[PDB]
Amino acid sequence: KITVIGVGGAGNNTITRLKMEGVEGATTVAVNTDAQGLLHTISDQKILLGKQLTKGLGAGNDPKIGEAAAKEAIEELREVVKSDMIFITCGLGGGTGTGAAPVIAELAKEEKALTVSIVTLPFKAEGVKREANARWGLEQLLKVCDSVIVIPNDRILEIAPELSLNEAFRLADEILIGGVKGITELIFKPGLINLDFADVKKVMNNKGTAIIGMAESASNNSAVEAVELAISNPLLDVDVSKASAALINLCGGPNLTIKHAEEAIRCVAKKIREDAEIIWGVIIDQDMGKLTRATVILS
Amino acid sequence: KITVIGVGGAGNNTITRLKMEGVEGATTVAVNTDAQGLLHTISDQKILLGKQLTKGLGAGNDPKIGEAAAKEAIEELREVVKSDMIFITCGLGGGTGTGAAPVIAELAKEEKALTVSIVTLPFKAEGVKREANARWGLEQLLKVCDSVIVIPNDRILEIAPELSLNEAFRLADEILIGGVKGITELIFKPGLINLDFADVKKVMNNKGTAIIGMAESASNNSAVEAVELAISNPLLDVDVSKASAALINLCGGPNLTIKHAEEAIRCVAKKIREDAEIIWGVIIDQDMGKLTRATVILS
Amino acid sequence: KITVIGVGGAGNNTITRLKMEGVEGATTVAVNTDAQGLLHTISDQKILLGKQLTKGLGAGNDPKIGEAAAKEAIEELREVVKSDMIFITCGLGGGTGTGAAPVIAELAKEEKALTVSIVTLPFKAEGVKREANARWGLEQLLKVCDSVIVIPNDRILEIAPELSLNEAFRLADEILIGGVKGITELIFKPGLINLDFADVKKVMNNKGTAIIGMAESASNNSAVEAVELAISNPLLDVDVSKASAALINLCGGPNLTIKHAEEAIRCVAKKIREDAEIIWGVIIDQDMGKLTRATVILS
Amino acid sequence: KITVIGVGGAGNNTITRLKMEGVEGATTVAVNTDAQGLLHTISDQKILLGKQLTKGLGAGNDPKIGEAAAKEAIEELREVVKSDMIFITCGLGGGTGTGAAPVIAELAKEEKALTVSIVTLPFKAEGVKREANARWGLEQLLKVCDSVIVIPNDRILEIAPELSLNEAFRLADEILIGGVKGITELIFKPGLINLDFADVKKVMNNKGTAIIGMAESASNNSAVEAVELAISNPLLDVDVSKASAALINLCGGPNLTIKHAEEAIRCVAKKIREDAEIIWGVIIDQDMGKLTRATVILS
Ligand SMILES: Nc1nc2c(ncn2[C@@H]2O[C@H](COP(=O)(O)CP(=O)(O)OP(=O)(O)O)[C@@H](O)[C@H]2O)c(=O)[nH]1
Ligand SMILES: Nc1nc2c(ncn2[C@@H]2O[C@H](COP(=O)(O)CP(=O)(O)OP(=O)(O)O)[C@@H](O)[C@H]2O)c(=O)[nH]1
Ligand SMILES: Nc1nc2c(ncn2[C@@H]2O[C@H](COP(=O)(O)CP(=O)(O)OP(=O)(O)O)[C@@H](O)[C@H]2O)c(=O)[nH]1
Ligand SMILES: Nc1nc2c(ncn2[C@@H]2O[C@H](COP(=O)(O)CP(=O)(O)OP(=O)(O)O)[C@@H](O)[C@H]2O)c(=O)[nH]1
Repeated sequence: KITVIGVGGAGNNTITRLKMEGVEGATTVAVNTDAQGLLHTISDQKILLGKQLTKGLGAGNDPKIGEAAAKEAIEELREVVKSDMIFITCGLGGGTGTGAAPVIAELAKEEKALTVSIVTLPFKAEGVKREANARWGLEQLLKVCDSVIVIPNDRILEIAPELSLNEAFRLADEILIGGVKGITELIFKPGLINLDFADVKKVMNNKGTAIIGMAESASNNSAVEAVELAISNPLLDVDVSKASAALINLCGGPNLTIKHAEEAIRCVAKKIREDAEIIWGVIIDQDMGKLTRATVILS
Repeated sequence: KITVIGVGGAGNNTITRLKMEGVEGATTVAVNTDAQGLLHTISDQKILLGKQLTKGLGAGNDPKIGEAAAKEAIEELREVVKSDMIFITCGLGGGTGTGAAPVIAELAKEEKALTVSIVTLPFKAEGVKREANARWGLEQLLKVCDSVIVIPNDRILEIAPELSLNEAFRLADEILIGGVKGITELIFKPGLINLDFADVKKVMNNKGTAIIGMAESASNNSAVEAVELAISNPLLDVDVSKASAALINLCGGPNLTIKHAEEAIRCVAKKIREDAEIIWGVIIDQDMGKLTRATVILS
Repeated sequence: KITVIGVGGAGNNTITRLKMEGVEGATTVAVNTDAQGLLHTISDQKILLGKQLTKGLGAGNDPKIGEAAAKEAIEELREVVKSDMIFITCGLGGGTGTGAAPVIAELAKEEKALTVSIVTLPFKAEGVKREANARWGLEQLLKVCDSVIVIPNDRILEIAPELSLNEAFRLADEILIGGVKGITELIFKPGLINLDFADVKKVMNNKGTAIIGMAESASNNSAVEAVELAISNPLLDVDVSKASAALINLCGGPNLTIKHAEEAIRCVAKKIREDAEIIWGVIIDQDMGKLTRATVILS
Repeated sequence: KITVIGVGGAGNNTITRLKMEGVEGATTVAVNTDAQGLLHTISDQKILLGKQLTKGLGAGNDPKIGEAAAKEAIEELREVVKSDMIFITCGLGGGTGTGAAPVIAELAKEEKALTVSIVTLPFKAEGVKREANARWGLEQLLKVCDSVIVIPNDRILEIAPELSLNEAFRLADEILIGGVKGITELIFKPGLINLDFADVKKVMNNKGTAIIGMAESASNNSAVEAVELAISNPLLDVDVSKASAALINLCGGPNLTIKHAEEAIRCVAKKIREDAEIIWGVIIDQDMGKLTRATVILS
């Protein structure tokens, strides 16, 4: 199954937006000490954290207090990580986000499940105190989870600097929703060279930083342009030379030709390490025109 | 009897293509760990592999996992390879394709059967991961079997760089359907130089690689042109200088002349080793007239 | 008695053609391990050679397999070989050909019977395997059998590229049918110089090859022209400057004169080795008008 | 008595010709190894040769086999040679002709009977075997027989090469007809000189080659012309200057004059050896008129 959980106030916003837009095959869960935030957020399972220590009045800038509030409701928390694929979303540098995420990642690992972590670095102007905590959380998180995706918040101010705040954070959510709606297709309707969950587990096992996302294109070179757009999202870290895995899930129509598929494979292969491990596969449907989607994963 | 067994996703695709086209005298069997592929494939015997290890997910990029999975259900596959002629079709460089090829080819050999392997090399621009294990599978398969046919996908891009997705793989499948039609044609319709399965098991139990496939012609030199077309199929490998077999099966109408038949034999006789062995045969019927087919097998 | 047996596919074809045309005073036997050929052949006494070792599929390019199969079923085969005149016809190169002709010839020889063998050589452009195998078979047959008749198959190519294989192998059948109808004539309708089987046993026992055959003529020099046509028959390029036998059997009508008969004898007596043993004979009837048949058993 | 026995195919043909023509006072016997010829020969006593050595098929161009076969049935053979005058007809150079003929000759000689043998040399263009066999047979026969007659077949070519074989051989039969008719006309009916069997025994006792024949004439010199025709028959041409016998007896009519008889006597003695006895004679009957026959048994 697919379970996406949000730890901290930042994670609750991502869970809220993801649930508002709606996804298929994924279950939304929110974990946060402050009961005030959980009241306004919308999801299915709202597992309140350690009220016996926090009572629901926030954590503050102390990851130790977040960890102490965590690792107390583990008996209740263990039931939610009993799935196949999990997406832990947490804004680092805060309170419960930097403390509950490590213990939840370890708990999900002990349940033998694939983990993907979505973190967001704080604004540079927030302060050295606010950024050191986020760096500490990020460095220790990659030792537990096998895939970490980092979205620097200040990057939003360099790509989309004129929006009504919420939609500025919508770009950060775009990566997560795209990855979830792409993976839920990779574990769905097959065809030709269709992949399954085993390939996903192989491509996302003990690697580190990862890049995921999808795009669309309806030009003459539909597959190539869609892949190029998906692999180069503006708000992601531009570092793909040191990559040792890949996954391509072209979902074009009958108009797609073998030359275009081979060109897409060449374009993904030429931008990463020569000794890469490409696990591709094409799903084909006789309902759409030249438009071709492209789900891409790197690590 | 004639059995065609597919291994891996490529094997399932080839078996589906053969079943849709319709083959006389052949029985289709598909074996692959991924239960999704077997669910969405078309075949008579759908023998699932060792789900006790990797139920319904797939071997990924791990030939050893497929090797272990096949050995789990080795008893179930022993009762299906107990035939006369077997065609193991599997796309090398993958998962179960590279792992269920060795143990099933050996299993078929222990039943005293004539083995023909149809494999497809992966794309050159697809990473060294897909290429090294494909080479390993080819090297181990030529050891366990006596006839191996290789059709690299790159050649397809140099033959049909256009048309829909399935047409390229159908062109890859053309040689196998042509060969299975030729083999099932020798058993029926005895001719003047009538051949039988004993002659077939003279050129397929020796040497390594081989080239098979039929063709058609309707000009004045019908037999000669048909033989020249069948001997030089585009996507097949071009190596006829080092050949030590021939199974020419000129099957034309009464309009065929002795000069044309002798010329057709001499055409293949002059393009192979001087010390080669020819086991030719001819079938004559009054229903095709000028049109003459030509089934050719090398080694 | 007159018995003609055929070993191999070529032997079966010759037996079928001879039965189709019809022969009086002769019996037809077919021996070939390939039960597929026997199922569609036309004859009277069919013996399936090698019922155990071959199983009825075929022999392939293995004369040793044919030899073993012949040795397997000697008991049921010796019964039919007990006669006076036997015609063993075969196509060299095959498993049931060169590997099964010497054994049956030896069985006939150790039965006190006159043995005549007719072999068909393979096409020159069929590799060194067929040529060497045919040479070995001919060498091992001429030692045992007393009179062989060799018609290379390329003679049909370089003489009559007229019709299909079904109507050009009939041109190679002319030798055997002409010999049989013309040997069965000696045992009927005694003439003025009446001959019988005791003379045949003398003329067809020297050694080596023979050019037996018959022809007809209707011109003023009926006997001479018919004899010249019969002795220099096509497909027989073997030089006849050396010979030690003759069975001229002029069977003309009352119009024949002493001068014409003497010229018919002399034309043969001048075209062969100077010292020779002519066993000529003449049959005269008031029904053929001017036509004169020219049966000759020159060896 | 007069018995004519034929050995060999030529002997059987001559016996059939003589029986068809009809001769009074003579008995026809045919002896031949092959029963096929005897089944069609028109004769009274058909005594088969040595079936025990060889069945009734043929001799096989071998004098030894025929001679050995004759010795097998000597007991039955002797039953017929117990007569006064015997005519052994045999075609030399063949099988039983060079076989039973010497043994029947010696049997007749032992039985104290007058022996005359008629042989026919084979055609010159029939190889060295036939001529050598004929020479050996003639040399052997002249030893054990008191008189032989040789009429080579090649001589008929220079006399009447425009007649059918069945009728032109009757031209060679005229010698035996004249011999068997002149002898009968001596023993039967009286004459003025009245020669009997004593003179015949005198003129045919251990001499060798001889010329025997009769002729008719009706000119003014009937007796002179009739004698000259019978003394110079076109078939047998030998130097008569060395002859040592004569049986010139005539059968003229009343018109015959003493001068004509003296001239008929003198003409023979003019062209032969001046020595040796001329046992002449005359028969007179009042029916012939000017027509006068002439029989000569010159030796
Ligand atoms: N990209 C985004 N970052 C966010 C968002 N909301 C908060 N954040 C970031 O996350 C960080 C704050 O983390 P939290 O809200 O989990 C802090 P804490 O657990 O102490 O929250 P309370 O207990 O509710 O006070 C900080 O760097 C923010 O800039 C959002 O909607 N998008
Ligand atoms: N010529 C073709 N090659 C194919 C086709 N499908 C797959 N392949 C090739 O075969 C290889 C993939 O092999 P498989 O599908 O057996 C890999 P695996 O066993 O891991 O499949 P899953 O367990 O379903 O993931 C790869 O090189 C493909 O390019 C096809 O239809 N035609
Ligand atoms: N002149 C002819 N040659 C023939 C004919 N059929 C076969 N052949 C020749 O004979 C040879 C083939 O021999 P066979 O048919 O006996 C082969 P084999 O004994 O292996 O029979 P199978 O087991 O049925 O294959 C080859 O040289 C042919 O060219 C025919 O009808 N005519
Ligand atoms: N003048 C004739 N010569 C004849 C005649 N028939 C045969 N011959 C000659 O006699 C010779 C043949 O002798 P035979 O017929 O006795 C030979 P053989 O005893 O072997 O006869 P078969 O046993 O019947 O084969 C040969 O030279 C012939 O030319 C005939 O009708 N007339």
